[PDB]
Amino acid sequence: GSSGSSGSVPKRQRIRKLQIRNIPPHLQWEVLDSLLVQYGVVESCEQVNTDSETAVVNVTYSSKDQARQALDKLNGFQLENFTLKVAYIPDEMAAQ
Repeated sequence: GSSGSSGSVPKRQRIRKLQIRNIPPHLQWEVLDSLLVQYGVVESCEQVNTDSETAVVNVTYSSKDQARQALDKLNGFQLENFTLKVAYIPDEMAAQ
């Protein structure tokens, strides 16, 4: 878009949030974190509830490449007999 902005622009861009499900309620959080960062630089790890037994959380990496791997693996990373499922989360648009 044209250049018509003066000030400190926000940082709500490049948000390829990732959704992870099929997580074992036995594993310890302290463990999950490591698994995340291990892939790349997780900007933030938000919580989510898909109304399912297994635990669900949303991963937000800084770079796209880093995120690609995380999912590329987690998407099917078997953990405690629980095939972790990962899917690219859609961005927030000003439309239905």
